[PDB]
Formats: sequence, structure tokens, C-alpha cells
Amino acid sequence: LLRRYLDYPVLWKILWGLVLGAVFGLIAGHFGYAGAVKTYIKPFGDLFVRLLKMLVMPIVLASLVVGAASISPARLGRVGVKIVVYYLATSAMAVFFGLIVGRLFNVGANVNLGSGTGKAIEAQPPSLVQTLLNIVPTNPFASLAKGEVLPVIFFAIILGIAITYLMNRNEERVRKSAETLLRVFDGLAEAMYLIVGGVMQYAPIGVFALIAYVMAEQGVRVVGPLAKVVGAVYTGLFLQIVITYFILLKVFGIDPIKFIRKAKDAMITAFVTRSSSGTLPVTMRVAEEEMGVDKGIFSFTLPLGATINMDGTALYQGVTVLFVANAIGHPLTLGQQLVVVLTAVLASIGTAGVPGAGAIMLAMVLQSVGLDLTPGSPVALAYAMILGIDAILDMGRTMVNVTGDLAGTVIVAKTEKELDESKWIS
Amino acid sequence: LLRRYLDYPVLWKILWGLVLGAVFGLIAGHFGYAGAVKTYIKPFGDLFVRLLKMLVMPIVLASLVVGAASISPARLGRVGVKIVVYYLATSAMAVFFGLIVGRLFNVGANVNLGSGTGKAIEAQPPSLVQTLLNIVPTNPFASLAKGEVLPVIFFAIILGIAITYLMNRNEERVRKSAETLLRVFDGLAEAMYLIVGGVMQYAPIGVFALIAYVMAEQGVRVVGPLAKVVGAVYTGLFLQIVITYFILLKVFGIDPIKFIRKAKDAMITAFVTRSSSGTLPVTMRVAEEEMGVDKGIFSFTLPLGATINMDGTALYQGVTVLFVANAIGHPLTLGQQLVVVLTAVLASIGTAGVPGAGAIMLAMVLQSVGLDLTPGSPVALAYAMILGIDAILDMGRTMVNVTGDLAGTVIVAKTEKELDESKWIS
Amino acid sequence: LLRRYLDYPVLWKILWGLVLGAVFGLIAGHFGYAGAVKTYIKPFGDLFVRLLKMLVMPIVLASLVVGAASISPARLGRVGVKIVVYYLATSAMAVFFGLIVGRLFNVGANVNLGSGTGKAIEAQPPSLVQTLLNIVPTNPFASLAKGEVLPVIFFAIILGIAITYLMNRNEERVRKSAETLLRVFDGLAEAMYLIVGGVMQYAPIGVFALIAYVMAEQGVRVVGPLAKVVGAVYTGLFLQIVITYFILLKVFGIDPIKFIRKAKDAMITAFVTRSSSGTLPVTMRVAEEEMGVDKGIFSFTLPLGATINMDGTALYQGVTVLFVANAIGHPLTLGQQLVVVLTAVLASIGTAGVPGAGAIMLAMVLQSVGLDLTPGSPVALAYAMILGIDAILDMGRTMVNVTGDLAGTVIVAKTEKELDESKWIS
Ligand SMILES: N[C@@H](CC(=O)O)C(=O)O
Ligand SMILES: N[C@@H](CC(=O)O)C(=O)O
Ligand SMILES: N[C@@H](CC(=O)O)C(=O)O
Repeated sequence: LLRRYLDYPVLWKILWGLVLGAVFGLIAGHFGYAGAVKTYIKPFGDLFVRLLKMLVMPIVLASLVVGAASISPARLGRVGVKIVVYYLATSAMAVFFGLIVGRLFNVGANVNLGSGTGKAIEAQPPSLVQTLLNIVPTNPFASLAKGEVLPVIFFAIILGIAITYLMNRNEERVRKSAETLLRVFDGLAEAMYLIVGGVMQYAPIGVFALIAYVMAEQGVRVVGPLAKVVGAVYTGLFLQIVITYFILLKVFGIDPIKFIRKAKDAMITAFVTRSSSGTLPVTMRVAEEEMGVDKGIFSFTLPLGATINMDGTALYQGVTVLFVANAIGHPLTLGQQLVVVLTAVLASIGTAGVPGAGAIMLAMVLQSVGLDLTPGSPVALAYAMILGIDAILDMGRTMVNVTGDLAGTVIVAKTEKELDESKWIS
Repeated sequence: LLRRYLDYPVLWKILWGLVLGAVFGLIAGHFGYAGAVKTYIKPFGDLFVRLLKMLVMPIVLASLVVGAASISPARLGRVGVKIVVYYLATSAMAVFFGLIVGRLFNVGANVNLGSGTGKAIEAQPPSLVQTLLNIVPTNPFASLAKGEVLPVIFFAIILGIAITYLMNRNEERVRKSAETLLRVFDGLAEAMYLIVGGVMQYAPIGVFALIAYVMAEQGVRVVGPLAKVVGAVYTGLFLQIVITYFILLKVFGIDPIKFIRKAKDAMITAFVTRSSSGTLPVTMRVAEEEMGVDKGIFSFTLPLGATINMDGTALYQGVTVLFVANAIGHPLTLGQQLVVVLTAVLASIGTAGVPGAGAIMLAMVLQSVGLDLTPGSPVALAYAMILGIDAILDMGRTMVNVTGDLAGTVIVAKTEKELDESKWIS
Repeated sequence: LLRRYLDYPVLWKILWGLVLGAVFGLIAGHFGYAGAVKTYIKPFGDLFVRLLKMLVMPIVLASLVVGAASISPARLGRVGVKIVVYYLATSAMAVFFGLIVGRLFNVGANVNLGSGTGKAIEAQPPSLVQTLLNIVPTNPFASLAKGEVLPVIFFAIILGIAITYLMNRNEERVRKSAETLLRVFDGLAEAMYLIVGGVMQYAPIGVFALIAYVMAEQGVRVVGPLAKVVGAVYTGLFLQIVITYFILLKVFGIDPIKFIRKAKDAMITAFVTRSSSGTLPVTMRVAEEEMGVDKGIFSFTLPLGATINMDGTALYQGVTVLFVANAIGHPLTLGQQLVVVLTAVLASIGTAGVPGAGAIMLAMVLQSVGLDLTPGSPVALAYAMILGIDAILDMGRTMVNVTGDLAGTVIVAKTEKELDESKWIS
């Protein structure tokens, strides 16, 4: 029905598309025409993923500039520290919980890939200082072109601070220019939120392609030892939520039951669309209208958290590294655990908020702890067997990412007295 | 003389330079000093081409944004469909006319390059779905840097739609920011039109370099079987015009004689400067002041048409592919004809409006239908033989491109009743 | 202490850090802690260098636009000619002075690298016309991303001219758009000046880390034949200043003593921070508040001069080429001198204003005059010992670059009557 497709609620409609995609993938696996749906329908999902990749650099740049320029630098610094310490602490806690649930379920135990006794002693080159110096961009236009996210974030936040210093100057010729630049970037961020609204109204037909192709191709590829991985990552994410976010929220004052009951309208959308930087309008309109946090707190943290605060992806990498280490016969140790918790943070933070980017950055952590990536080694086979259920793991780790984003912004607000205390009373 | 060069009319001057360049190239070929003019004068033409390549990406981005944001989304959609269907239909018709004139003039009859009976069976991998999914940019700043055009066009048109949806919003801090971003891109597009006016003022001394070097270097290279090529491409372009544009215009109501009579002041400039995206000010100032269409049409269609709607380049590729195939001993068939008509459209649409870009993109269509591109095969020899008179073919296909752009915008206006009917009556 | 560090004067602090860096580098070389300071402290200097590279493309683009858009093209043309002629003349004079001081000190005479009698005859391929046609960018966004400066300069200056032509228009729809674009770029350039002024608050610890690492690593590497090079480059720079800038300034009317006295507050900062494009706020404020030149000059000539006018770097290259030629047995002659003076100008102009870039662009002048750059030739050893002491030469050539910039803008003002004749009396 023309014009009626758009009229269904983008939340329920996209969930309806996701719950139909599984049925259609199963009926295709019954027909056994996986090639037909890989050639016909899969391009829809790939176009949707390209659409959601188009809106990761401009949004992060413009929105970070606007957020960091709409705050007084004192309040901006306070919120920045109180949000960055939280992001790093919860990222490390998520990686540790991932390692815990890995040791508990013993993922990848009887795959028998059997890597030879060759190059195995080199295990810990953590290049901390270099991957931290790579934050400041050498040339911001380059770091925008090539696609690096964290350098663009740093440059945007320093430009925002510069602008918020400029609008207090004395020359009326230099105030009305910073004002105009800030209004330019604000118009850009708002146009990008409208574009994401459009892409999200399109997203049901894209999810019905992505998940249907994933099913029809892996309709029988979820029976082997990958069952333990997919039942370990979800248990790790649930434990992450109910043991970290609950503790934090309940300690700081907000009731976590209400937190989930209010955030579900964005948790579900992030779950279905499996993309952090593609659900910023929904999470911001559920932080403002429902969670009740003023513009100063949720116009900077949530634009930031949706690109660096990645707890789900961090736990996914933490369990997957241990899986691939257990598959070829090298279980990690205490030192390897304390180096992988250090490198998974810096490998998930630098990840863009686009689908399928949690497996790409898995290279920068497999190459980190000893392992190689050449297609000749069995680690290539394990990497492919992970990239298989990449989709079913992303569709949960993105939800946990967005939930952690909302928990962090709500906690930073509760530590700034700017909450909408009326909502949490009834 | 000082300050007199500029005051001379840019239309007559750009033709005076082209009519002097032929004579000077011929006298140089007489003197046999083609090396002297290739080392001394050619840098002028190369500077001119570099300028006209500088003025292709900013213009397309800014002007597409402004055109797509200065129109209501309903009228924008109507005109967009009515212009895209036209562009595709006329591109396919131009490619078919090129194939016809090729099959009747028998281009590439006896060159005797003699390709072996080797790799020839792989002849039709048309990657339609992938080259159509390559429209949505993965990272628009990247697609701006690397030089891709069609992704920038898509991103600019979606940003224009977002902006024209913003200026109707109620939050006053958003309307006044969308207005500021739109005026930024409008100032950019207008500065670019002024820069193109300056480049056109410079263009006579650049044409007297380009065409003079081409003459002095190919003063005798227009005698062999390339005579049939240059006499088939011009006949194909003339047939294209007088059989497609005449039919369309006379059916829709406008008299085509008057169309050419009013458009010649841009047809000639396109013919000489051999660059679509370098004559946008001239074609827009001949569509507004003379053709008589309001901004809603010549501010979007002509900025779009002069970058994707390329009938001359499409016909040139359609005849050149058949030439190359007939030269080494493999004349195309009905299926190869129906695959080359499909791939020439997508190989000319993605071409930038800069000189000498109709031979560059000839790779994406020679590599498409069977042929290879390695310098070891005779296909490299045929490719160089074409790139020889590439200039004399471009100087016509650009004119046909711009004429088709004007015909299309006039027709889309004639369906929208936006014509200035006063110019027609007399 | 806390916040007292910032309030400490930036010039005296940036000098005190550099004076303490030598002492700490020497006390480290005493303990033999070169590795410790290379692993711990050096990242601070590398972060400072990356910060000063972040602010070289946006500053040059925005500031060149706002400089060449606030000047009427009538005055802008005169100023541009009078400034580019000066820049090229003093660049060639600096290269000649470098060659003179080289021939009188005989740098690199007893290193005994001893390059064999192999490839030596190819010595003068000066590609003047091509490296001059490389000024106009092929795609300005590409020239911004990849990092080429001069194309960005040309594009920014032509956009500035287009904007200052648009502002004098009739349609109120385009005048406002041009003014808004101009104020956007003005806000951007001013935000960048604020960002730089922030970096210079952090610059003392960075220029302490840099010089401390350089000391502790080359604390004994300044005893060999590199002493003659480090004592020839400084004598060349002093000769440059006192024999070109003094004579020009005294000819045109200003007293050079007063010029040095009023410019030392930026000469010292450039000497320390060893970066031209990183001291634009200081040099512009000392040209305005102390030198006394209106926004017609010090807003365009200085943003250009501090990016293209590099006399110190040119003399550094002119002496280093002769050094590496005398080292491996190939002393230059009159023709080699008159080609190296031609190519060092175009190798210094294309050098970005970031630390350690003269050493990089030294490749584009060694490859020009005969020499190669493969790691197999002895040039991989000679070139290595020059780059070894890059700091103690760059920290002087940057000072001379900025001093020449100030001399040039002051002379262009004194030839335009805009000079503040009040400061030069007492
Ligand atoms: N879904 C992840 C990205 C990915 O794993 O592809 C995110 O939150 O950005
Ligand atoms: N002149 C063609 C391009 C080319 O063939 O170089 C155009 O219309 O854009
Ligand atoms: N010192 C030079 C740059 C360099 O050679 O590193 C300048 O002032 O721009």
C-alpha cells in the first residue's frame, strides 16, 4: 500500500520486518535457493549497509562540534571527564565479563583446526603510546577522507571548544562568524538526523534482506560449535547489562527497571538495525522526551558514546579472541588476559558505528595478541567461521552498546542534578 | 592589447581561438616542429584542462544541493522522475543510434591488428546490481576526495532534500541553521559560477593550445582508417540530434528549429571547450534569459543533466566499442549489442564533465564486453589509435551532450507548464 | 602548579622549556638514558608535532580565503605581485647565499662515503613546467585530503577573489550567500587561531620533549663533520638576515634595527617551536599591534608568506645539497648551481609549515640534481646524518622564515603607504 508503509511506526515496523526475515530465510533454506536470495535480495541489505555507512562520518563530525560548542567549557570539561572515565571503566568491565563467560562456557574447544607448532611465542606487542598518539589527526581532511573516526572526533571536539571560546569575544566581526559556523554545523547535524530518519523508515526492507540472507545462507550453520559462541555472547551481554548497568544506576539513584522500561524503544531499534551511529535520532529522542536530560548532557555524550562507548562490541571481541585462541590450541593466561583487556578497549573504541564493523576491527586485536591473519593459517578459517554469525552477534552487541550509552548519559546527568526527576516518579 | 582581450565576447573569442588553432597546428606540421609546440604550448592546454577538472566536483556538489533544496519535495520528485526517465531513455537511444551508424558505416574495417584466437569467450559480465549499489557513497568525504561523481551527486541530492524538509520545521534554532547552510552552499555554487566565467575568459588561449597541439601532432594522423571513425561519430551525433531531439521537442510542442536557434550560443561553447561541467553558467544563462524556464527546473535539471546526461559521450563509446571489436576480428552480435547498450549508459553517466574523460571511461566499457586492457594485447594499440582523435571526437560529443541537456530541461518544463511562452511567439 | 602554568607568559615559557631541555638531554646522555627518554618522553614531542600538523591545511585554506576576500581585487593584484616577486627574489637570494657559505666553509669534505663511478651523468632534469602546472589542483578536495599545500593555496585564493566579486553584486539572494560563506571561513580561521594559541600553551612541554630527545640521542653526534654543517647553516642564516633583510629594509625607509627589535617576540617563538604555520597568531598580532600594518596586508601576505615564503628552509636545502654532493664525490658546478637555485625554490615553496618537513622535501631536490634516494646508495647514509641533526637546523631556518615573512609584509606595506609611521618615531 502506497504511503501506508511509511505510516506504520518505524519501531514496530522494523521489528516486524526482522521477525518476517527469519521465517523467509527458513522457507528459502527449505527451497534450498540460497543463491537466488543471495543474488536477488542481498543487494537490498548491502544497499542498506552502505546507506548506514554514509551517515557515520558527517554525523560524528557535525554533531560532536555542535555538542562541544553548545556547552560552557567548564561544564564541558566536567561532563567530558565524568563520561570518559565511565566509558573506559565499563569497556574494561565488559571485556573482563566477556573473558569470564568465555572461561565459563569454554568456547571453541573441539573444532580441531590444529595450528602447527610454528610462530607462537610472540604474543604481546601492545603499542599503547602509538595508538594513543594516533588520536590527534595529522591532517583532519585526510582523517575524514580515509575514514578514521577517532581523529575526526578529536578534531571536532577541539573545534567545538574553539567555537565556544569565540562566541564570548569582543569584536562583533569575530563573534558573528563563529555564530555562523556553529549554525552551519548545526544545520548539517539536523539534516543528518532527518536523513537518518529516512534511512530508518527504509530500514525494515533492509533488515528483511540482511537477516533473510543471513538465515538462508546459515540456516544450517548454527548447529556446530558456533552454537556455544552465539549462546556465550548473548549470555555475556545479558550479564554485562544486569550486573554493570544495574549496579551503576541503582547506586547513583535511578531505578534500573525504569531505565530499561524507558530505553526499550531504542534498545529494540538498535537490536534490529545492528548499527550504533545509525540510531542517534531515536536514542536522543528517547533520552530527551522519555529519560529527560537537558540538551547540554545528551547533545554531547550520546553523540560521543555512539562512536567510542562500545561495550557490546568490546565483549564480542573479548570472547572471540579467546575462542580463536582456544580453537588452535593456545588458551590465554593472566598476562594475556591483562593485555587483551587493554587492546580490546582501543580496538572497539576506534570502531565506526556501522554494521559489520565489529568483525573488521577483530583483526586489530588478533594481530595484537600474537596471532596472524594470512589466509594460509587456520586462524583464517576461524575468522571466517566467526564472520559467519557476525550478524547474529552484532544484532545483540549493538543493543548493548546503545543501552550502555543511555546508562552513561543518565548517570552523568544524575551526577549533574539536571535530571527530569518528575518522570521517575508516579 | 591590455584589458581588450577580456572585453572581447567570450563566445566569439572562444571560436576565434579554435579557428586559429587549426591554422597554426597546420603551419607547425608544415614546419615539422610538433615537438616544439608540444614542449612549449601544450602546457597551456594542460593547465586549462586541469582548471576544468578543478571545477567539476565543487560545482556538482554545491549546485546539486542548492537545486534540490530550492524545490518543494513533491515538485522535486516529479521533476526528478520526469528527468531521469528522459536521461536514461535518450542515453539508450543514443547508444543504439551509435551502434546503427557503426553497423552501416562499417567502422574499423581493415586495420589488421590481428588478435590471436585466445581469451575471447568471456564477453558479458554486466555487473548491473553492483555498479548501481555503487551510487550510495560509503563515506561522502571519501567519494569527494577520490573523485567519484555519482556518489557525490546522490549525497548532495539527499542533503538538499533534507534541507528543504528542514526549512519547514518549527524549532527556530533549526530553521535558521538550515537557511544558513543552504546560503553557504548557494554562495559556494555562485562563487564557482564566477570562477567558471573567469576560466571561460581564459579559455581561448587554452583552446589555441589544445587544438593546435592536437593538429600539429595529428596533422597527418587523420588520413588512415580513423577518417571513417571521425566521419561516423559526427554523423551519429547529427543523426542523434535531428532524429531524437527533433522528434521529442516537436511532439511536446516546442519547435526544434527555434530550440537550436536559441541554444547555439551554448552549443558552440560546449563544442569548443569540450567540457560539460565547464559550461554550466553559459547553458543556465541561455536557459533562463532565452529559453525561458523558471529556477525550479534549470537550477536542478541542468546542474544534474550536465554531469550524468551524456548522449554524445554515450554514442562515442557505443561506436568505439564496436570499432575495437571489429578491428581485432570479433564483431558484436545482438546479445553483445544489448549488453553494450546497458553498460555504455552506466559508463557514460559516471563520467565527470571534464575534457578527455570519454576515453578514460572507455575502459569500463571495453573491459565490460570481453576485451582486456593490458598493453601487450593489440587492444592497447586500438585504444591508443582512438585516444589519438579523442580530441576531435570530444569536441563534438560535448556539444551534443549540452544540446541534449537543454532539450531535456525544456521538455520537463513543457510538461510542468513553466515555459516563458513569450519568446516562442513573435 | 595548577592553572599557574597557563598564566605564565607563553613566550618566556616556550623559551624556558627549550633552555631546560638542553640541560635535561645532557644529564640523560650522562646517565646513558637515550632509550628511556626515547620510549617515555619522545611521545610528547611526537604528539606536539602531530598537533602542529593538524593546523596546517585548515589554517592555510580558511585564512587564505578570508585574506584574499577582504581585499578589493584592484589592491589585491598589486599586493600579490609585489609580494610574490619579493618572495621569489629573496628565496633565490637565500639559496645563492647558502651556496656561497657552502663554497666558503667546504661542508662535507672528509666523510669518505665514496660513491662508486656508477650512475652520475644524469644530473639536470629540472621539470619546471610540470611542477608549475601542478599548482592548479585537479580536484581541490583531493588536494586537501592528500596534503598538497600549494594547490589548496591557489584554490583558496581564487575562491577568495570569487567571493570578493560576489559581494559586489545586485541580487540580494547572492550577496547574502557570499557574505555568509565568507563569514563561515572567517569563523573557521579564527577558531584555528584560537586552537593554535591553545597549542602554544601546551607547546613548552612539547618543545621540551623534542629537544630533550634530540639532545639525549645526539648528545655526542655533534662532534664529527656535522659541526661544520651546523655552523655553516647558522652563519648562512645570519648572513641572509643581515645582508638581505637589512639592506632591503634600509633601502625602503624602515630602520632594520627597529624591525628586529619589534619582531623578536615572534622570531624567538618561531625559533623555538620550529614551525612556520604554527606561529601565525603570534606573527600576525606582532605585525598588527607592534609593526602597525592594517588588515589589508598582514591578513593575506603573512598567511601566504608563512606557507610559501621560506628563505631559511631554502638556504638549508641549498647547503645540504652541496654537502651531500661533496660527501660522495660530485661537487656542483655553475650549471648545477643555476639548476639547484631553480629547484630549491620550488622545493621549499611546496613545503608545509610543520616541523621536520625541510628534511622531507630535501628528497624532491636531491632527486632533482642527479642524486638518488634508494636505501642502497651511500645517500642513505649521508641523508641519514643530515636528518640526524634536523632539529638544530630547523629551529633556526623556521626563525629566518618568519623573519623574512615579517620583512616582506612590512616592505609591501611601506610601498603601499599603509604602514603605521607612528611606531617608528620616539
Ligand atoms: N554494531 C556495532 C558495529 C559492528 O559491530 O559492526 C556498533 O555498535 O557500532
Ligand atoms: N566532454 C565530455 C567528457 C569527455 O569526453 O571528456 C563531457 O561532456 O563531459
Ligand atoms: N621549518 C620549516 C618546516 C620544516 O622544514 O620542517 C618551516 O618553518 O616551515
